[PDB]
Amino acid sequence: HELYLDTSDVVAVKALSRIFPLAGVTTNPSIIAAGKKPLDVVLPQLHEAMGGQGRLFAQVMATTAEGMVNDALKLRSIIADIVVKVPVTAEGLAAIKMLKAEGIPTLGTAVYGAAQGLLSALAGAEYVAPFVNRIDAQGGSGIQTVTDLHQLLKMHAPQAKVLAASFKTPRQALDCLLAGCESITLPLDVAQQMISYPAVDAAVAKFEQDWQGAFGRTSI
Amino acid sequence: HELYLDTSDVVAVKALSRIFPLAGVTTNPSIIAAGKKPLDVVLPQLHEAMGGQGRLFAQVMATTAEGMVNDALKLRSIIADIVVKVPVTAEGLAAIKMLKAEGIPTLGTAVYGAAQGLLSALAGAEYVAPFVNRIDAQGGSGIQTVTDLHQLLKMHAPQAKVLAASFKTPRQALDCLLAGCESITLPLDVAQQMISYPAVDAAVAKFEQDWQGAFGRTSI
Amino acid sequence: HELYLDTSDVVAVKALSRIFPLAGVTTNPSIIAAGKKPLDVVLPQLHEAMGGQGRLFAQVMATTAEGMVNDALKLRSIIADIVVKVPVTAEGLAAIKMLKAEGIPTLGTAVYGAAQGLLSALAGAEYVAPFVNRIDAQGGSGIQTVTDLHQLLKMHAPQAKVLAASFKTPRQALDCLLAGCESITLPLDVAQQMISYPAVDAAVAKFEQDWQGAFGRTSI
Amino acid sequence: HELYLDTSDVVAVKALSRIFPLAGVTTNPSIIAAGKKPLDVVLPQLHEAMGGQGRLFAQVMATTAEGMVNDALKLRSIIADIVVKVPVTAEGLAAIKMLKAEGIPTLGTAVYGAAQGLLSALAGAEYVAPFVNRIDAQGGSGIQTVTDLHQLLKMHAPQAKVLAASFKTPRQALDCLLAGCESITLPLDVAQQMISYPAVDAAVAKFEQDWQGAFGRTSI
Amino acid sequence: HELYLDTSDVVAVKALSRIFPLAGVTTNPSIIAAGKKPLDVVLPQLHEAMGGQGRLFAQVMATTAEGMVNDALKLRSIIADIVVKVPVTAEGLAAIKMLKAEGIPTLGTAVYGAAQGLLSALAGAEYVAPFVNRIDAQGGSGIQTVTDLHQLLKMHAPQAKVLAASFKTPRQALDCLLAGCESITLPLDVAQQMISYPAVDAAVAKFEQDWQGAFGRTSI
Amino acid sequence: HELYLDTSDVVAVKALSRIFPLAGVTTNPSIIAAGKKPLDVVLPQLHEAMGGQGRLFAQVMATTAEGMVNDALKLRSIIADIVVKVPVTAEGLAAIKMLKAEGIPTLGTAVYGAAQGLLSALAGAEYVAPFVNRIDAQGGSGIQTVTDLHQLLKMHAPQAKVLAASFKTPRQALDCLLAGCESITLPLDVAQQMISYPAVDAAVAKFEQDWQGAFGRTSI
Amino acid sequence: HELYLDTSDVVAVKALSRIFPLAGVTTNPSIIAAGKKPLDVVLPQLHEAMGGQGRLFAQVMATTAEGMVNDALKLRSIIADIVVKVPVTAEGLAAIKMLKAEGIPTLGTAVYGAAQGLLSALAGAEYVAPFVNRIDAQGGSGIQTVTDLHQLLKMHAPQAKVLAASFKTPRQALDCLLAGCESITLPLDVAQQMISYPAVDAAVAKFEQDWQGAFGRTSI
Amino acid sequence: HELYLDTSDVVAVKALSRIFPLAGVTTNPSIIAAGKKPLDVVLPQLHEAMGGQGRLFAQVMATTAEGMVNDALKLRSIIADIVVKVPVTAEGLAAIKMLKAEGIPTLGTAVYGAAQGLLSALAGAEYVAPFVNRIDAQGGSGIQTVTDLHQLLKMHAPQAKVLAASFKTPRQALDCLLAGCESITLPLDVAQQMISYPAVDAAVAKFEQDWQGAFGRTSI
Amino acid sequence: HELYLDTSDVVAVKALSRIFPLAGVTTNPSIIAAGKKPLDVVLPQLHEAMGGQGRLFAQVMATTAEGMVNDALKLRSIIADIVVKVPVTAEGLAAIKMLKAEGIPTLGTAVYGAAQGLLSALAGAEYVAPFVNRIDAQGGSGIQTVTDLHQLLKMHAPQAKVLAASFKTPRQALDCLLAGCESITLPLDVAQQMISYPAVDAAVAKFEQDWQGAFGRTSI
Repeated sequence: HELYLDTSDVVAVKALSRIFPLAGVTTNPSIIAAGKKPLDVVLPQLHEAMGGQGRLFAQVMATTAEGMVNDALKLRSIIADIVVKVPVTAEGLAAIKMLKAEGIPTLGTAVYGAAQGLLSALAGAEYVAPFVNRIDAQGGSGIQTVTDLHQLLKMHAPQAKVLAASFKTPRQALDCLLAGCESITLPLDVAQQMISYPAVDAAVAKFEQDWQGAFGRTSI
Repeated sequence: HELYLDTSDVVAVKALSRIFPLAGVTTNPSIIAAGKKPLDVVLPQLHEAMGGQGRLFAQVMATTAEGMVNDALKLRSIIADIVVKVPVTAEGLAAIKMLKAEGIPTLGTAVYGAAQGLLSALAGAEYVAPFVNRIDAQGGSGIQTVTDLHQLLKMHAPQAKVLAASFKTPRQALDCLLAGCESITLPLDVAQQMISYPAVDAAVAKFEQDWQGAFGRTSI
Repeated sequence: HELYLDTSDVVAVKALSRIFPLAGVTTNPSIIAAGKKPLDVVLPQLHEAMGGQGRLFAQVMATTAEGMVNDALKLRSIIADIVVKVPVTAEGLAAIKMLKAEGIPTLGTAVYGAAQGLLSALAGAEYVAPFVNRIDAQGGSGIQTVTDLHQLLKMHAPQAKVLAASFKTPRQALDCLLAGCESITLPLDVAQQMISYPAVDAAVAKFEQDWQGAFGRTSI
Repeated sequence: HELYLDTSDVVAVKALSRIFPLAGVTTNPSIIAAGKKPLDVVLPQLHEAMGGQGRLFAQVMATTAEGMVNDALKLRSIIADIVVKVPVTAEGLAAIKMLKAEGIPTLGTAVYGAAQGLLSALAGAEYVAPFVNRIDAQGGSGIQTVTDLHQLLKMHAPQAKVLAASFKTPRQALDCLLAGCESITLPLDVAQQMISYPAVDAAVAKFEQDWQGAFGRTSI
Repeated sequence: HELYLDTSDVVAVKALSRIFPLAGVTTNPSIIAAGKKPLDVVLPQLHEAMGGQGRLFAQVMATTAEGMVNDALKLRSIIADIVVKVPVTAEGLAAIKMLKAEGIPTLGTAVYGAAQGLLSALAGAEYVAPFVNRIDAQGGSGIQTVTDLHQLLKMHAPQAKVLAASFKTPRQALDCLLAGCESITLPLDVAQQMISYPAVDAAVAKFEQDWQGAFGRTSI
Repeated sequence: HELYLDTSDVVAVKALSRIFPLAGVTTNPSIIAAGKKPLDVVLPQLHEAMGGQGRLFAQVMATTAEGMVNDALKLRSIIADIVVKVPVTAEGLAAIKMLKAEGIPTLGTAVYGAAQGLLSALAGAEYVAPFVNRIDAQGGSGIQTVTDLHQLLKMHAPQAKVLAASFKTPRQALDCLLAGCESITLPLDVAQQMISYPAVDAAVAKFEQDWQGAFGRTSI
Repeated sequence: HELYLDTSDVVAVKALSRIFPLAGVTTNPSIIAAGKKPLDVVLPQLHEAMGGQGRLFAQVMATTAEGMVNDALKLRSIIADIVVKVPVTAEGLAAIKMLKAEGIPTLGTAVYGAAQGLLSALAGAEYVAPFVNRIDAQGGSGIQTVTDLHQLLKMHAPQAKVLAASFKTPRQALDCLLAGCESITLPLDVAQQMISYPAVDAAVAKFEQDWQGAFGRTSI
Repeated sequence: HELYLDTSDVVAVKALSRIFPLAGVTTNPSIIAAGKKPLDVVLPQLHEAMGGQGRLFAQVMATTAEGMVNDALKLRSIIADIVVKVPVTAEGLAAIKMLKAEGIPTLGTAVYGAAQGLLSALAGAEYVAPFVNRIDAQGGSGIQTVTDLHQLLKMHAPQAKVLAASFKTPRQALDCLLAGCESITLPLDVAQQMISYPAVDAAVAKFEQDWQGAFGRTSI
Repeated sequence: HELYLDTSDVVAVKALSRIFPLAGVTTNPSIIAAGKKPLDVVLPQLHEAMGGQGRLFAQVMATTAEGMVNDALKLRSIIADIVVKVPVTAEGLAAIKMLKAEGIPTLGTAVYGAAQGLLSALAGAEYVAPFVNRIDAQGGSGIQTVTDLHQLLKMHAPQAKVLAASFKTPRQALDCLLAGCESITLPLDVAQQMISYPAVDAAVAKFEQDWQGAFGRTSI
């Protein structure tokens, strides 16, 4: 299972990569925009922040298949083995097929339906990223979509993996993991919430109080 | 999984084969009637429009076993590796057995019931095509029939695949895929709907706007 | 239970209203556009065509809540007891509240999610119309949306009825009815398929043949 | 719950009405044909065979709404309180609405799907008769159709009752009763199997033996 | 809920009526035979053993409907308010109808199937008695039969009660009660198991030991 | 719903009756033994500790029905409206029937089975106390037993209430309430656990800091 | 999956063996009796009607295990590789063991319960034949019995196959196939029903019409 | 799957081992005591009765681990390969661990709970015997216990088999077999009921009568 | 499956290692504090207490990753093969990654949630210990958290095992085992309840009573 962070915040990635068992960081155009740094500056920083271990993902911007292949080659010239994120549209699907023939690994992104995502993997995509919370927020069911998509990949494009994305609460992430997703990517707020619990803090305090009361110190 | 288009529209096959990961094209007598081009013109054109790769399917017209065998041989003379569709009637099953002995691959078509379809597989058919929407329209459950047929094939004639057909809405297609169908064929309108979503377009546009507002353009 | 037809086809309505037990006819801007006749012509024609009894529905076009109220009055001056369809947007909801205050019955239309539909009913709408097939086509579940919405109205706004719309197959209509919808509107093709079955025609033929064989005729 | 026999066999009805708690007898054109007696001979005989209590059902033959209404008037001239069975086709539904207005009670017959049956009740029919074994035999699920239909009537047309018909086995009738059918009609063979079981016979014989062993006789 | 003992053991009934909240006693030809006293001796003895309160049941022996009516009268002349058990056969159903007309309450017995039981209720029986263990022993499901029967009575003959019988283990009785049976009749051994439990005895023992330990005494 | 504490600890009753909305206090022979005070001391103390309102329960010790009735009379002379707990054994049932005849309200205790519990209710008991944790601890399902018993009472002895008891953890109590128990009794440790949560304490703390940071104090 | 016909109709077997993918034919004493020809005549004829291929099955008549072993030898002397059918009684099970030791394949028949059926498999039987419609007719559940038996064989005697028998409707056969039966035998009417559907004939007719309208003939 | 008889009746084991496919015989102290013959007489007789094949089981009587090991040695000296039944108590578990080390195969008996059963397997037992009817009779669920226990063995101690025991009805045995029990032991009465059915007898009779009417006799 | 005791009580461990099939002993700060002996004393005592076999666990006390690695080394200097328990907090996850790098096996403890526990396993932990009763006490579901966690490990970090902990009743332990936990640790009170049952004692006592009555003694 591959655990990613969904960020362009370099300091934070360095800090958190000491703590989480990270496979990498994922970026998209809004996340890069919010971080304000260009791709040829931020992607090398992110790579270094994880100590050179850790895969990166980044997204094409062009609107035609040909244009998307060009963006892919420019991303690959910034990070040699980066996975290229292609939105699963008509032109996107065509681009994924072309990038497949070129041997450039892809992720099919902006997935709002299971069938849509299955198509991206049949076209060659190695990862498929449904936008869980966008589906949830727009009256759907992000979790049914992810559940359906994972089943479809496993039955019909078994080499492709679900990389679940777009999260406002850890419950969503938990539900995706229970559906069997082989990869996930968390924004910083959800990831910090996932390792910080008042009940856990109280259990540790209690262990410390009982040790203190019996041996007169909180150390071993 | 083998994704097929259910059509005799050559130009549209050419444009879409660049986008979808097609395994080929299916035709039936109605679909051929609609294109108004005879078999010996349209099938070669369809073969070409997908670069000579991918299977074609086409259906017999005769009513007797022997007549259907003769139709199969006529079809094979036009496209040497074509898969021959045979309606699953009494004479149809007889024909399917005959063609199996001749080494000619068949598909049991016009399947309105799960047992009916299984009989076509036990007789030698390599594909079985239930008419999902016809079953739905006529007061049954297309999806239950498909669910059942896939199970019956996997348990009892495991060399045969379901080729789900007859569709008015992508949901029907999704549900067939969720039920494990190893192949499927889509009319052009349903396929186009399966890759075009307002929510996805709106997501892409948001990615563009954010990139614009940060960097001043929408490329790279 | 109130059964409607979703159409601007006047000849078809008159003919079908002697067959189906209609509560009325629903229209929307696309349906009106396709019939080509303006509102002040078709709406009276449709009212007469169905017997001068039963409800009509028609839709505002304006973008602001104040504009939508104006449209409601324009609709009422053509058909005095007409139900005004209002898309369930922000401005739409403000318009529903104003129209509830004016004593003018509304329907909340262009509903793609269950909570959204519930808001229209809480604002004052008497009917709420989910676009079943649109939701199906766009990768969601129209039936789950309808199921949820009906539950929500019964629990939380029990005076409001679901009016299920947007159908490509009778199965979708069946499932809406099984989920409890107290009204529904069918396009003509789905409606005709709902009363025409090969298996039924064959039953009736057999009854006629058997009667023929025993009494030398086909009449009573 | 109304229990009917589906027969034109007068001798049998008279024998079996002594045993079964019958509400009446249903007929159809095939059942009447098989008995070879015309309607004006057999309906009064059937009415008498069950002691002049309990309802009779018989079916129109005509093809137009107007003809079906005349047929209904003829049947009523023979049996003044008879329920008129109308096939649920387009012209049939038109006939049912007309007979509603004439105050003549109807049953919607030849139902092969749930939506179909419900339309008949919304048109005015008091009973709706799905053909269970016909649905079963033709690849559907007779029980699901009946289960669905009964729900639809309870929710949407609560004045109407399902009258389940067409049985080859008691299990079918059982499942119809469990789905909640407020009436049912049984052919003679299935009805007889419903009251004769080897296990029961063996229990009754055992009682007699034990009795005899203790008291020297099998009476009292 | 009416709780009965299934026995002719007069001494045991006197002892147990003091302990169980009994509605009465059920008998059948095998149980009467096992007790060896004739009906005109045991029945009044059983009646007295319960303080002259509580319903009795006893079974007819004759094989014709007319004969069973006479048995019913003989039993009523021994115990005036006795409920008459009639095996649910063709002649039994006949008898049940005639006894309904006489105003003599009946129970349909030797029920091995749900539909069979419903018929007895539709004919007039106030109680219906499935032979649970008999059904279980002969490769069916006695609890399924009971569950189905109760549902069938509640829907279709709501004045009739299930009186579940034939038990080899308290688990069968529990399941019958959970299924809703409004009455039940236990053999002595199963009834005694229902109120004697090692875990209960150890809980009572424990209470006593704690009381001893604190107060030097086991009385209050 | 009636919530009780299961204890003879007057200090704790006084403290917790201020906090919980108690209907009263339950005692059993082990609970009394552990408090070491005789019944004529502790029962009036407990009564006073809850404000002189709410119900008390105490348990008999005799092993015969007559002895148990005597124990009941003594208890009532100590506390005039006390509910008398009778272990549900053979003699216990007899005693419950007797106490019903005296107009003294009883509770059936030491219930390790659903059917045993039901018998106590049929005999006259107003409360039935299954030993949830004893059943759990001894390899059954206390929750299944409670679930079953509540349903049996509601179907068959609707005047009686389950009073769930014997808990080591709040989850057990929670599940009893979810099963519909109309009353329950908590030992002290579980009751305290049910109102003290680290996560709640953290939320209140956070509310205080936010208030502080904005208004320079933690008071209102 | 082995599909068989349940018949002694030589002519029909010859006709139907051209259509169905048969593994052979089954017979039983009633089927042989109905066709009137003795075993030494009909069995070789049935063998010939299938062109020397496909298994045959026939049944012993003897009361005793030794007698059944003899009958098994007279049968093998008529058809060398015939599978011998043995009713699953006490003596039948004794015989199944003997024939297992002698290397003569058997089928346990007249199975009305799953336990019973399993026993026959453990004793040696390669096939087990539940009588599906007999169980349905007599108030049980033929399908549950079959579902249980298949699971029992796959868990506890994995070399033995269910061969489902006794059908009055295709639905029953279907449900046996869905439960996983590795063999099935159908009476002629059910098998004919399984390949003739009005909806299928109507789909074929429409293919012909569309083809006619476009190309001016119905032939390819 | 290993089928055992639960008995010390030597004559009965001889007759029934001809009929059932027995893997052996189980005994316990109550069963041995009822037969009134000491271990060293009856064990060799049961061995001889099944014909020298067949595993025997017998139970230790001592209260301490050490004594139970001596009892094991004495049993093994009567029957060299006997499997030794040890009650799953504290001292029993200790004995099971000792006997594992000695290479003496054990069965953990008197199991009334799943966890208990598992512990015995983890300690070394090859079989675990839940007391199904005892659990049922004492207000639990024997089948649930067995279902759970089997799952626990297959997950956590896959060498160990469940040997289900204590039956009053065949349904209990059927349900243990459906839950996957790899062995089972039946008392004589329940075993005999499992091969004798009125419905089966009546099927055999009908086959005989049909054969008679066609060929003048009942023999082949 | 690995069964542990959760205790620092050396004498009890010596006595219980003879009964239970223990894989070892788990400690934590509160458990060590309760026993009042320092780590360097009690841990060698516990290791001896189980005859020098079997694994041990103990917990770090430091608040920082660096400190936790140091404690780990102290712990390892006392017992060489000890498994180090680290609480799953931010610093704890960091510590676990470092410890995986040192080749020191770890367990993630104070797990109050499924996703939290999966992170520890992904960081390198070999065991993950949910606090079942703490989650249950604090208003969640301890069983659901374990069920989820085990699924997560089995799908996403399959080298890691659940070691369930924190029990107040045997039911909780049973359910964790049914969810498939590959290891468990029981406090002394719960473990003793798991091997002591009144029902079992009563069944053994009945065995001795029957044995005595037939052979004049309670020994073999």
